Amino acid sequence: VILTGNSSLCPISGWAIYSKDNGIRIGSKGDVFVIREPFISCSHLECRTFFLTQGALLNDKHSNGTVKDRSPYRTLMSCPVGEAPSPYNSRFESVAWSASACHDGMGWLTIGISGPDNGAVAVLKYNGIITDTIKSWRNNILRTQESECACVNGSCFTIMTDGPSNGQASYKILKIEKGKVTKSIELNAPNYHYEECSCYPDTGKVMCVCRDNWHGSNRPWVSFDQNLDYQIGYICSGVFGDNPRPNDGTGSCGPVSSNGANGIKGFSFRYDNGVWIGRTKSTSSRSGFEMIWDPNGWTETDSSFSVRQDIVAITDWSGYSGSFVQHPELTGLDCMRPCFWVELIRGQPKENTIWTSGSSISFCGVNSDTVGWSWPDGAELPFSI
Amino acid sequence: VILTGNSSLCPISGWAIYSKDNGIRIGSKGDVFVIREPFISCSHLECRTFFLTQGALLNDKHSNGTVKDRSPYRTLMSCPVGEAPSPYNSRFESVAWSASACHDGMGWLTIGISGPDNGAVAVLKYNGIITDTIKSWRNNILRTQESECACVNGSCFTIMTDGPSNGQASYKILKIEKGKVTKSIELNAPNYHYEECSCYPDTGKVMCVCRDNWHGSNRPWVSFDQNLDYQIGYICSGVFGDNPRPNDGTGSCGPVSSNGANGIKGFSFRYDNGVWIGRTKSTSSRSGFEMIWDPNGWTETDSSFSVRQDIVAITDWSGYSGSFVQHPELTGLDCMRPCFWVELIRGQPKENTIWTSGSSISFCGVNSDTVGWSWPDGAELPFSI
Amino acid sequence: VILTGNSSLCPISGWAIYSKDNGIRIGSKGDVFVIREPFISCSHLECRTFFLTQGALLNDKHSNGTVKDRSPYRTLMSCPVGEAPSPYNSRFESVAWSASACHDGMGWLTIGISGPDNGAVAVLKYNGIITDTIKSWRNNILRTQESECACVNGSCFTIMTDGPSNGQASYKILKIEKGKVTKSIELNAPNYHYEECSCYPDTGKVMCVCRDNWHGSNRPWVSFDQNLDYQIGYICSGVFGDNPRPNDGTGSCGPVSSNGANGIKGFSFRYDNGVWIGRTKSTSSRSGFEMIWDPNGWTETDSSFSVRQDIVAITDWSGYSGSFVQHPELTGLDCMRPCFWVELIRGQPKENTIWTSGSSISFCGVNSDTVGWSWPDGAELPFSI
Amino acid sequence: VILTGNSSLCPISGWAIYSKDNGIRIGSKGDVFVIREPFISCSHLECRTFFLTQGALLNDKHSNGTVKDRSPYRTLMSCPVGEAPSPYNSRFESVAWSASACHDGMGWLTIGISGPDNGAVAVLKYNGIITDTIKSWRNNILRTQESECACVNGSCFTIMTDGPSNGQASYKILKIEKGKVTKSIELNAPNYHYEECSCYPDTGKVMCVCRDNWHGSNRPWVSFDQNLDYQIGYICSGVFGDNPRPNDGTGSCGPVSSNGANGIKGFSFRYDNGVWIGRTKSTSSRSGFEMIWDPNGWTETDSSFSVRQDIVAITDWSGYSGSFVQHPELTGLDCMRPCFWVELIRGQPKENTIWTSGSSISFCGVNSDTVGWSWPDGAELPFSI
Ligand SMILES: *[C@@H]1O[C@H](CO)[C@@H](O[C@@H]2O[C@H](CO)[C@@H](O[C@H]3O[C@H](CO)[C@@H](O)[C@H](O[C@H]4O[C@H](CO)[C@@H](O)[C@H](O)[C@@H]4O)[C@@H]3O)[C@H](O)[C@H]2NC(C)=O)[C@H](O)[C@H]1NC(C)=O
Ligand SMILES: *[C@@H]1O[C@H](CO)[C@@H](O[C@@H]2O[C@H](CO)[C@@H](O[C@H]3O[C@H](CO)[C@@H](O)[C@H](O[C@H]4O[C@H](CO)[C@@H](O)[C@H](O)[C@@H]4O)[C@@H]3O)[C@H](O)[C@H]2NC(C)=O)[C@H](O)[C@H]1NC(C)=O
Ligand SMILES: *[C@@H]1O[C@H](CO)[C@@H](O)[C@H](O)[C@H]1NC(C)=O
Ligand SMILES: *[C@@H]1O[C@H](CO)[C@@H](O)[C@H](O)[C@H]1NC(C)=O
Ligand SMILES: [Ca+2]
Ligand SMILES: [Ca+2]
Ligand SMILES: [Ca+2]
Ligand SMILES: [Ca+2]
Ligand SMILES: [Ca+2]
Ligand SMILES: [Ca+2]
Ligand SMILES: [Ca+2]
Ligand SMILES: [Ca+2]
Ligand SMILES: [Ca+2]
Repeated sequence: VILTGNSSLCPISGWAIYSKDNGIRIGSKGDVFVIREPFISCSHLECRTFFLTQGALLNDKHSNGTVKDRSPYRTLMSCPVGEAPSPYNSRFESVAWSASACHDGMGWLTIGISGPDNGAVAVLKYNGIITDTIKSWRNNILRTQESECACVNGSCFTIMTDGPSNGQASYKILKIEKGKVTKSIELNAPNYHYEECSCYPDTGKVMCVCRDNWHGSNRPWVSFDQNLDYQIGYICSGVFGDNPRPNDGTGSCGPVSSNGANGIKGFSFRYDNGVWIGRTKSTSSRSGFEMIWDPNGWTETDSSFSVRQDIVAITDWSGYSGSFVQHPELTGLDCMRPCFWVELIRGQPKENTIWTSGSSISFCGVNSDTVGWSWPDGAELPFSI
Repeated sequence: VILTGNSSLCPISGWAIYSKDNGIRIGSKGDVFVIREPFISCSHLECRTFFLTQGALLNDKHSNGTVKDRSPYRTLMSCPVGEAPSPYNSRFESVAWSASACHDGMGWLTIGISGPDNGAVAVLKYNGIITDTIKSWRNNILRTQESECACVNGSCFTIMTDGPSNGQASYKILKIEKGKVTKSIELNAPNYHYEECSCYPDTGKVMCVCRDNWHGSNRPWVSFDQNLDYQIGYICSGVFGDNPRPNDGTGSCGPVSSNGANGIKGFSFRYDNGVWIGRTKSTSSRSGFEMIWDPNGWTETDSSFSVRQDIVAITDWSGYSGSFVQHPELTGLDCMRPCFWVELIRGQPKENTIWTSGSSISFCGVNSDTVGWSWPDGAELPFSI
Repeated sequence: VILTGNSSLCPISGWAIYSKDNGIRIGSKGDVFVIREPFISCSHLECRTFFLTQGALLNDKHSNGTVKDRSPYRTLMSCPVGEAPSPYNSRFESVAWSASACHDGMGWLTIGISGPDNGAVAVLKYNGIITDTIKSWRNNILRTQESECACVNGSCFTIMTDGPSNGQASYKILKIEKGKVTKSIELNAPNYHYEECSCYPDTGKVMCVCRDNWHGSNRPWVSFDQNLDYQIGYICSGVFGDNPRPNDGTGSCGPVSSNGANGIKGFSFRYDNGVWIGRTKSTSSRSGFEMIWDPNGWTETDSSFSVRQDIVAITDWSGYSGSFVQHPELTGLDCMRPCFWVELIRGQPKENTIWTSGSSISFCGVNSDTVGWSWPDGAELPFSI
Repeated sequence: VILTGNSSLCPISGWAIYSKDNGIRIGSKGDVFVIREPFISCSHLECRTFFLTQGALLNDKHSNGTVKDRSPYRTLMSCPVGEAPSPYNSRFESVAWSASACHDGMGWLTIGISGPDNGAVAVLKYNGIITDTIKSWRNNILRTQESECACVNGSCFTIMTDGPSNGQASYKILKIEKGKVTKSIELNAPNYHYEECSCYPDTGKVMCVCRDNWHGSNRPWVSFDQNLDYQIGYICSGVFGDNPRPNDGTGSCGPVSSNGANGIKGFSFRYDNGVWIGRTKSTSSRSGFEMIWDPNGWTETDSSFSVRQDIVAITDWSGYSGSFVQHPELTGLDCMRPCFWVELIRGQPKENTIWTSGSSISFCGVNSDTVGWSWPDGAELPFSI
């Protein structure tokens, strides 16, 4: 079965909780990896949590977070959804300090980038076998989504960036077939900035909503078809999606400069001219999380919206978030089901531990009754080491 | 295979021991979850122990019981029968502080309720994919069986309660097909109280034996067909089934008010006008466990009975108990085999630890020789943390 | 595939090492069960180590060996051959303080005996489902092989004893089909004593070599066909097989009274009128292990033998041992392959620890070059707890 | 599927990183074996890391290295590629202090040598069942590759050595079919020394590149067809491959005596008259690792080469290395893909711990962009015990 990716997003009214791994609470006693970016992705049969570890465990000296983000120890691993990430239940995927993965209906594509800042190489694997490599073309931290790539009709698609994180960089869409890059195109996107894209399939095409780290407090997006014919823009809503950001106000269909530098990985789902935005509750801190339905927020610049669903209270830490979908081949539905995950970051810099790790929660969009609450990390810091 | 559920309960003379997990003894050293309600449910292929954890391990500070029962950390997980519940051998099922699960012959249905007390939502999954949600209709702690739902002819059935635990509440039967609620009905049950139902299939219908927490020291029951045409009553026997309860005496076919407030999850099996009652040995404490065959105990109020089989000595702690069955599709038999599990609760409030957990034992009904004994938890408390 | 069991034992010249689990060395740090009787048994696809645990781990207070042997905590579990027995890699089989198991080509038969000394019940399971029970018929510690039962042509066979361990008892052969006892017969064996039988299939029949705990320092045997037509005797060799025993000398075809009380589980393989005897090296202590080929030792009473192969040095602890076979269905050979396991007992009474546990080694008989050595337990006692 | 082994080595330009297990970093906290020789071998379906352990974990007294290398505790185990080797994720293979393994397309062959120095025996298993044994013919430490054997057209091939490690010894090629030795031949190799061969299939034949521990600082090789018709030589390049070795200079097609005694397990791949050499960066210490393409280095003695790719910095410890391939049956390619693993040795004798262990990295040859870097072990020594 190759996933067709021809269905449109399911009608939904809210988000039902799908998983919670309690990774950090468990790792207080058990043998649990220090991780970041616990992104979920699914096949036609099952869903997995992928994550990066520095190959060190919680409550151990090697968790010391003074290690560079881009270290030769960092690996992409995966485990079943909702389980603490341990060396006893986790599969090895790739050596990587930046990553993506996705399933085409027949096999897993994993992308793991390692190597030096001035010449990083993405290693592509299909079913665990190396199938291609892509080397840095600007010699400045080649990097990718940190969430699932999107697959449509036997090809999978991702976005890579190379260049400054605080100025204009270079952005490419990649089309990958059975692990081999068969087409790419560079975005002609002066004055845009794309990092950490959350990309999903929709009606035979792909939509990516990303992080502008340079000068936008709204999120950039890029959409494209199977030929890589693309469109670009920013989400117009004055309900700003990045962190940090200003208070809600008048939005822009280009980058909103106020509080624009820096950011956080996030996602949104487009429905017609409306948008579901996932975002932190705080405008300044990685605290809280909420889903907002703004029925004209993709294309209109007002700050009005119609629904807010609480996910994590502003008094609790949140973190990266990303989209994942469940295809009809998996669910039996006739539409593409949107879901998202949230990383709940504990430790440095906000808290007095030697380490930084995340646990995770995830939700799927449903057209049935839901409720807002807070499902935070719950660990009591610090630990013993 | 869909399980037909048309067979009648097997003839039995007693109970043979099926499993014992020694979870707490093992958790003295190993990495074992703090758990409650270790209920068993089976498919046509295998049996699993489902349970709720606070996402915390024994011998760790996060096991501190002062965590509310209905926390955002609580999850429904499952592991193979008879194994200590560890993060290294347990599958994640649902985020949940009250739960049920059962298999229809084709896939697992799990029901996990989380959210706030005033608006809890049951997330239903079939084969791990969200298929439906049910929101609180009385805004007062929507809650369910804490043991296996019952499946007959491709539909599965459960009971949910919403409302006070110390007065009249609202009780609904749900009919669920491939994880979708296809029918429900509210019980017209003034003066009844239903919590924590133990429900099993028998001859194409379902029988549930429950807990009256309001004003009954005998157990309420509800039985229904596939259309949800129901009957209700209380077990008539003067061999009282709840805990606490009075000394055995004259029963009632309605709620027995003496020592009626409070209670414990339990079960019973009806055979004609007779009943197999599982109950604690103490009338005041959650201590001991025994099976009693009262050949007229379903419909008659005398305190006479004919067989007692010891399961746990009165000098050892017991706890919740529930029914599970093994269908002909699993066993090759021509009848529905009754089994039960018992939770052996250690820690608070009866013991001086920061935590409360249970281990489990289980037994199956056989028409061959058996013996009474005591198979208690066996852990020596307190632990280190 | 049902195993035919019609082949005769393979011609062999010696024993090649098959496994070593290093369980106790590993359990110095890892989470490893305290176990006894690590017996191996195989299907047509794989081999497993079965074992009894008190549901406690090494380096923990619950390993305190003052617990009765026959406790309600004892369980029969299994794990893959050669792996340390941990709660993370072990399957639960049965609640049991005496056990046997074997595979008929279609499913696993497990037999676990629990309950009180005066009324123990063996629970039989086939594919994990209870299929029969057998209750004590002399009310005096019903007990069985502690090694694999033997299967021939769709039936499996075992020996149970009930009665004194220091005088005449009662011995029965059981024939079991898909987990159900279909025939049994009591041995007419005045002045014999049978415990802890090691039974293997050979040419459509079964041979058991056992432990006389009453008054024999040679080993009793019983052989029988599928109808339970049986023969009994003792191994005639003056190379005495039990522990304790006298120095080698003139044997007897009945029980050898010198040093006859007490014993150890062991095994031997009959070839024509000759015998391979596995035995401790010490006549008085459970120390060392060796395989002896005595070409007339089944029926002749001299103390001459022709081959000795060292297995464990006399300076290292040994313990229980038993036979297992690999059938043609597994191996592809045209003969029945004999193997054996040895339990290497550490701790009490010989050593200053609170616990007693065994690790294991195993060997298979080959007709190719082999070597004698010592493969002892290797743990450094005591541990920390 | 039997692997044909008829394809030729893939064209490559460099090495892409395939795995890194961080075993020692993880073992600082988790339950991880002390291991050596973590060699990779693949089937038509998956790849595994095989290794030898002393049956002891990191951070435990049993890791005390003073245990002889050739102990009765040493076992060959395997785990998935890239996972820390733990008792909870590792399969038992053989009792062994020297080993090989490889898959023929239908099943795993493992070879494990144990026993005394004067009479060691190789136990061969196919699909885990003993199929043959080979006893020492010179009575002086029978020993084998410590990396994967090579399979071609349903036969698998290995090299064993028996005799001195510091003078002339005896070297045999074995041809093994379904775990049975069907042919062997002794190398007529006066003045050669072969240990620890790294052997791979190429165009229906096998090439082995080995370690001369007697008097060669270049590497000996032996190649042979399916009939065991062989050729022998040494790698001619003045880019010397062993450790220790002299500075690069004029090579020889026979053993280079300068710094020739001692050595390290390593590998090289022949392409026409050229060679990819993997070697330590230091000439005196087991430090660093690099791949060197010398386009005439198989047959010509100059010290010129054309490509160097860094793998481990000279400031970090390396260790043994070996070849493994991925056959077309696994990859879908039309050529035989070369890969290699490196063992990163920590502890004694270079570091102040009681133990010695390695972690691993591995790379596969690709004809696409790659990059040099350093991917060292990363553990901070000493540990607690
Ligand atoms: C398991 O959970 C239990 C419930 O949370 C814990 O019990 C609680 O422990 C805390 C200690 O932090 C205690 O807090 C208050 O104790 C005093 C009230 O009786 C009060 O004087 C304290 O106030 C002082 O200290 C705090 C610092 O935390 C300052 O903010 C104040 O300014 C002041 O200096 C404090 O508020 C709780 O009373 C107690 N709760 C209950 C319900 O008993 C257990 O400690 C925990 N067990 C384990 C083993 O960890
Ligand atoms: C890892 O293994 C190493 C090798 O086994 C250990 O080193 C050995 O430690 C032992 C201590 O038991 C030591 O034993 C002898 O030490 C003296 C010789 O130099 C000698 O005086 C001792 O004799 C005395 O003590 C013994 C009791 O054991 C009595 O029998 C005697 O009567 C006398 O009172 C003793 O024989 C070894 O010398 C030493 N071996 C070597 C080769 O250096 C390490 O201890 C171990 N490391 C860890 C961390 O455990
Ligand atoms: C962590 O690493 C940094 C940099 O190497 C060092 O300065 C610091 O002391 C370390 N902290 C701990 C707790 O080991
Ligand atoms: C073990 O148990 C016995 C009997 O209960 C007791 O006497 C002894 O003190 C215990 N030992 C330890 C170390 O706990
Ligand atoms: Ca920004
Ligand atoms: Ca709007
Ligand atoms: Ca009550
Ligand atoms: Ca009655
Ligand atoms: Ca531990
Ligand atoms: Ca005896
Ligand atoms: Ca003789
Ligand atoms: Ca050398
Ligand atoms: Ca050259």
